[PDB]
Amino acid sequence: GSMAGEDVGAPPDHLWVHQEGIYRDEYQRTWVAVVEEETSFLRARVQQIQVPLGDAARPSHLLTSQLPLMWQLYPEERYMDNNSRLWQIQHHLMVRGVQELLLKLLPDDRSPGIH
Repeated sequence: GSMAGEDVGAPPDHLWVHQEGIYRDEYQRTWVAVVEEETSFLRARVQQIQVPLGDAARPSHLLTSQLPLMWQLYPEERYMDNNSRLWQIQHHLMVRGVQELLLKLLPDDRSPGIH
């Protein structure tokens, strides 16, 4: 509902990682995921921007696996992931056709180095 004025019909009901830090929509458009952290969270900022498809086998996304192989839209405006953790929406919106989506992984065992 954060898509005020510049509505988007509906958010990407899945995001499928396909390229290096890059998800794809159901609408077949590419979504660059970056990350920041908060005082008990990690927050992926996913941003829809056109890059050439070409499946990059996901060494990054295995090795990291903070951000998932797949996200799946969920009630209360959240996203489940394929790893069975859950990312709360902090916004879904769009600006001049660039969709952006803040996804906030609910409190995890954030061990040092890796989690």
